[PDB]
Amino acid sequence: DAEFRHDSGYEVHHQKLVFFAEDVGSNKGAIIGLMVGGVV
Ligand SMILES: OC[C@H]1O[C@@H](Oc2cc(/C=C/c3ccc(O)cc3)c3c(c2)O[C@H](c2ccc(O)cc2)[C@H]3c2cc(O)cc(O)c2)[C@H](O)[C@@H](O)[C@@H]1O
Ligand SMILES: OC[C@H]1O[C@@H](Oc2cc(/C=C/c3ccc(O)cc3)c3c(c2)O[C@H](c2ccc(O)cc2)[C@H]3c2cc(O)cc(O)c2)[C@H](O)[C@@H](O)[C@@H]1O
Repeated sequence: DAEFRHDSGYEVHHQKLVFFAEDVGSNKGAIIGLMVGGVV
């Protein structure tokens, strides 16, 4: 039988940064990049 205890780890109440608890990432799809030299 394992005894679970929490005493020392991470103790930070006010964060000095914009703390967004969400996965930030825009769905773009198509990106610009025209490269046609000799044989493409
Ligand atoms: O030290 C770098 C800057 O730290 C900032 O505080 C910080 C120091 C550290 C953590 C310090 C840590 C230290 C030793 C160690 O063995 C382990 C972790 C972390 C901070 C801020 O926010 C992170 C945070 C807090 C709450 C969450 O729910 C999630 C993340 C935390 C964090 C944790 C982590 O697992 C990995 C990280 O890269 C960051 C200060 O405000 C700045 O002044 C300082 O320049
Ligand atoms: O998939 C990640 C691994 O593969 C490779 O990257 C990649 C980075 C990114 C895209 C990066 C992106 C970045 C910024 C941004 O604003 C927008 C899009 C994407 C990859 C691979 O394949 C996706 C792909 C390619 C052709 C298709 O016909 C369909 C999908 C593409 C993709 C597009 C998308 O609209 C949404 C996605 O989640 C992924 C790299 O080797 C590494 O990043 C990594 O190993």
